[PDB]
Amino acid sequence: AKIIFPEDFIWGAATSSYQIEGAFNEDGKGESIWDRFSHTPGKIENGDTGDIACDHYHLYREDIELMKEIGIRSYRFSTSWPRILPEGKGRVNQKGLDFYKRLVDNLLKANIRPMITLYHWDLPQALQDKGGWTNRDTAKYFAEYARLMFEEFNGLVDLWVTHNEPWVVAFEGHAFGNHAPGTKDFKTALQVAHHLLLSHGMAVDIFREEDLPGEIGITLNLTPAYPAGDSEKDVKAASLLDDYINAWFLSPVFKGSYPEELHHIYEQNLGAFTTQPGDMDIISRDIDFLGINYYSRMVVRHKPGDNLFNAEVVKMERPSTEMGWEIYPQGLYDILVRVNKEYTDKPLYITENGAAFDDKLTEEGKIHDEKRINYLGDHFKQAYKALKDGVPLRGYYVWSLMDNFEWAYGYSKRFGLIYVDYENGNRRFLKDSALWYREVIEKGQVEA
Ligand code: NI
Repeated sequence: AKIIFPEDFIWGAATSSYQIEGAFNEDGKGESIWDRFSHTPGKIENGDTGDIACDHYHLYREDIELMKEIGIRSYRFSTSWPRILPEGKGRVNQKGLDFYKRLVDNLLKANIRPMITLYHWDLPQALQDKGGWTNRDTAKYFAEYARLMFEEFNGLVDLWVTHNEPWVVAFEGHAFGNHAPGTKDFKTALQVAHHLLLSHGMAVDIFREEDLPGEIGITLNLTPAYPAGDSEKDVKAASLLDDYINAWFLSPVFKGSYPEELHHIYEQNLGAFTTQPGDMDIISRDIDFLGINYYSRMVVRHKPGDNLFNAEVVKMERPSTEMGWEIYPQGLYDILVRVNKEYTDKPLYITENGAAFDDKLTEEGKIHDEKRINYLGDHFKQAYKALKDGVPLRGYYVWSLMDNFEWAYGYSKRFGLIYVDYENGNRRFLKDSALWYREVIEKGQVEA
């Protein structure tokens, strides 16, 4: 037919260390802020924790086989800093490294390509006991932990991602305080944001220095923003929102500056966050690819306004996912061709896209997840289009490989290609979407 992708397009799926591994205190692993946040009453839906999750730490071999079965060509996973360096610094917990050495090794022997995400949110709680990310030191320790892992997987691991979604880490975790470490101080969020960006660059410096065979990049969450009404008071009010999530990390990375309008209104109202001459040079070291997480677009309407933009986000009623996320596949086209136009020529990876539906497990272990199938197809076709015009899209990682711990929502939301029956064997069922996806990869083509 048509809509056939490059033959060596990297089709993959993604997970995260805290969300799937479990074994939270097992084998010398140290306490993370997510362990903390989790065991704090009132933080997670239904009082869920990552304490066991999918028991991936123990079932990883089964999981590779399940990957093999879906036929994915790359697997994006997160590497737990506290499990490897329990204090964040100092002594290396060997048994924790061995785990990932084992994982990688199965991945390679099954001809699946590892892409490792260095920091997927699970900061060691001992670093949080110094400032956490408001402490410059944390950036320095991140780099060292980054160095450790480069050295270890030198010949083995090919694609590296320093950070997953700095924006949310910063704002969700230190502004609105419904992610670890749970703080609520917009000022400290701005500082955290700056130190994440910093540590990123430091890591990419160490990368080049160590001279590992692969390519390094970073994963930002982009969400295009658009004006509700025709108002000029809306356009201006959406540009803000957009720069507040997107330009605010894109610019420092690719252009070596924060976005001035916002930079200025921040400093106006709150203070200055402490920079340090030559920081913006570290932040914008040359990288080899950008990684993009997309789920939806936002509609912004001017309306004063407890905040200072002074905007609000309009709930639509388009069809939506179980998270309440407006399904709107073309926005993904827009945003891909946009990053390419305004920010970088470097190759692009969709490192996260997917949706949660209200899955029902059939008595014979079947899960006919039609809605998911459609959602994936829709966004899959949009990527094809971006590909069909300028953009150097190299791969697409479906969130997620399996159902897992949806942070504050806990296990109430299932994003998997594989359905996970926690309460039972913690046993795994391939959804229809998984099997449908096996075909998209093999035949090399989706289908409208
Ligand atoms: Ni997620």
